[PDB]
Amino acid sequence: ASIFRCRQCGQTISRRDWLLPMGGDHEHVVFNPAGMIFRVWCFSLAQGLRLIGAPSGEFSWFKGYDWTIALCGQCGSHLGWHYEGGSQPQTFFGLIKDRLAEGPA
Ligand SMILES: O=C1CC[C@H](CS(=O)(=O)c2ccccc2)C(=O)N1
Ligand SMILES: [Zn+2]
Repeated sequence: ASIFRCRQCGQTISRRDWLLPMGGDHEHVVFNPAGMIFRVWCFSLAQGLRLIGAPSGEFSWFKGYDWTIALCGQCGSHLGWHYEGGSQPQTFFGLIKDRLAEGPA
């Protein structure tokens, strides 16, 4: 259990090796303005995503970061967000834990 794939289609997304403890934890439980709760895992790196639109700072869960919606590049499932425009690090991924499947390389 070291690779993360899209739960809907099996697209390769990320690795346990690429987890990032942002503010001391890789897990952040957050809500959007529509009151939806997400258990977000922070990754330094991800692949197989498609980033939609241009970055926004509105309602960012991470101070100093703008977000873009990250879809599965294969099936279009909403897997989380790319964060940019910040510092240490400049960029990272917040992926919704329950939309990933963990398994062998
Ligand atoms: O750090 C973040 C990521 C984005 C998220 C909003 S969202 O991606 O849920 C969304 C997008 C467009 C219309 C409604 C809601 C949020 O509140 N905070
Ligand atoms: Zn997918």
